[PDB]
Amino acid sequence: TGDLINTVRGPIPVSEAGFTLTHEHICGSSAGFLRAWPEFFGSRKALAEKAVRGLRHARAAGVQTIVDVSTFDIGRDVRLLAEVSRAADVHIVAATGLWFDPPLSMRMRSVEELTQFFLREIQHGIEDTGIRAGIIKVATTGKATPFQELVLKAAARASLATGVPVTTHTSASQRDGEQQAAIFESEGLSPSRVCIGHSDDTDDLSYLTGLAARGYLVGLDRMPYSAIGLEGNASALALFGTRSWQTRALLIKALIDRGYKDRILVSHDWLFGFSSYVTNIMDVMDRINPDGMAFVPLRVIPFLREKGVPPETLAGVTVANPARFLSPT
Amino acid sequence: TGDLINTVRGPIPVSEAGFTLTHEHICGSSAGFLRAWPEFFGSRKALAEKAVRGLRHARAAGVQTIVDVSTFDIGRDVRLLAEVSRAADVHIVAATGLWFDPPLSMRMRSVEELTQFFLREIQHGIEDTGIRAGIIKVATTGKATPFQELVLKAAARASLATGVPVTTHTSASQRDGEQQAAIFESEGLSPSRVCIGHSDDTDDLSYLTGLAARGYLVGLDRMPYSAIGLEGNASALALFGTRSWQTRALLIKALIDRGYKDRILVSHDWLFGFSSYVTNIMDVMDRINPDGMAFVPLRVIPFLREKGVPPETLAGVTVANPARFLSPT
Ligand SMILES: [Co+2]
Ligand SMILES: [Co+2]
Ligand SMILES: [Co+2]
Ligand SMILES: [Co+2]
Repeated sequence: TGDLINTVRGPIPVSEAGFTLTHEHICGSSAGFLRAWPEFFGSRKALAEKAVRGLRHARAAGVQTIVDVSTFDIGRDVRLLAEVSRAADVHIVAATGLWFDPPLSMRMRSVEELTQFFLREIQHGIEDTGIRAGIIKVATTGKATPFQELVLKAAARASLATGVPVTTHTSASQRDGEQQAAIFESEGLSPSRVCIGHSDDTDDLSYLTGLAARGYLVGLDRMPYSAIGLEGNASALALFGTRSWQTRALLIKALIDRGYKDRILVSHDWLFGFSSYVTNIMDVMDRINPDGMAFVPLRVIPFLREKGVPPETLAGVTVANPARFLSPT
Repeated sequence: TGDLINTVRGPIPVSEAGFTLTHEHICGSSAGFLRAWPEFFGSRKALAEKAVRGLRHARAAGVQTIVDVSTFDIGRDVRLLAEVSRAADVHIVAATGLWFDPPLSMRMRSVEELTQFFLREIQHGIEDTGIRAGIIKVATTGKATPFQELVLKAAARASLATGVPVTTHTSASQRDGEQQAAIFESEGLSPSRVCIGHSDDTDDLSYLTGLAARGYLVGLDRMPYSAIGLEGNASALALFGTRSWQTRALLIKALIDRGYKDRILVSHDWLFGFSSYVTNIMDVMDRINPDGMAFVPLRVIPFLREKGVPPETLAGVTVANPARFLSPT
């Protein structure tokens, strides 16, 4: 009791977060896009309605909180998040940071300037809303670009000043987490403040246990993603991969079996609208996973239970781990 | 009489446009940036105040209208434009199109989809404001990227449907205008609907007269840009170049002397805030050209008069040419 986390509806006690999905999106887009071209999504109204239906379905399955890791350059619309959170009665934690599509006005900035931006979104509020970010999202796609090095350093500095955790996008097959770790540690950031994400995109347990041993949280966060049976769709293949959800879920058990139950975070990386990829990708996704953000509780958790993972362990992964991660520390 | 152009304050008669600067910016930024980080500019209030002071200075020097060619990805804020236009009593024509920093949500789009976006901003309104674009801005930096080819085609299609003109950013030293012309003509766009911009960044009159002969408008639109005396500043050198404003202004006379007075558009490419380049670039610019958008009437026009260009010719360049260009045709 006592510790608090910021959500799009204001502060909540850490203990009320409950079953928490730590890497999710209401909408995957671009800065200013929803404001300029809402018809891309049918309408803003239709997008909101779809998101509310989706979050209510997750809620029914026992999800109490999601962390929307959409940054500025993912086109995060905090007003939209607040609206859908209110209508579905599911907590949403918003993010600061930068993903891999920053515009020039961000790309030209120094580490000091980026630190000031991230601190603004955490301490003051996002835009003119007063809604405060509760996590910092960063990204590499292979070896960090020079700018990405600055972003990771600024994220470490903002985290040290505020206690808010850092979470990452990686190219997992390229083992980006090792370089990300080195950068964070060079700034004196504690590994317990960091989740190395998309770590279920690889079956390389040497890579994953190496990180877990050092105290990093390992994000197994793309559970429903698979293009099995859609191999003729090049764009779906490239984004989803050729590994089954069962293959992804097996990594949760693998890390538990190797003593790392306290180092695992589980999610879908789902969304309800998606403009930063090919047209109609959302329709393809909705066909692969009609359950959306209820997929983890409905399919993954029972799968693990049937493999013999104890209820206490599953509760520790889906409740205790997100709570420790999100609590400002 | 009769013909109309759309401005940020609504429709105006073409004949009231008067002395018009055809390539300008209130603020050079990025989509969503002003909303997310207004403190970059001191504040939104300070930016607006500076812009109002600047436009009032231009107005005093005889400027009646500017065309703000900031696109979505230049971080065009049409509400800001409306506010400053009202306060300074200077007409501002807003733009649609895409410059060279489009985010993924734009880069993934087809020619048909881009055409729909440009038509939305021209026919329906920008964002939720009802303010209609009166020009389409496009850009290459050397040979067009595959996406840039789509953008130029969509611009041609939107222009053919609405009569609104198209204006371009080029790498002038790379003679981009020739490829841009070929793309536009392949879509059946009339050259009289097109301005090939930043054409004063080169002294190549073979290139420029080639375009003018075909009926293109030639944009001599960076008049005050020079890093002479600032050669120790690498970023200023790269952006401003090493040619004097007099050297740029001489090209106006050159084209007049070769029979092309009706094919010339003159401007500054100035701005009052600038986040898409190095920090404090605005301070450097304000030192080089304290007159801002009054520089053309105060310095360039008298320079040309003193070289013997008749008043009637100068009036044709600064009034008649913009009127014919902007009138939907
Ligand atoms: Co990602
Ligand atoms: Co994601
Ligand atoms: Co330009
Ligand atoms: Co410009």
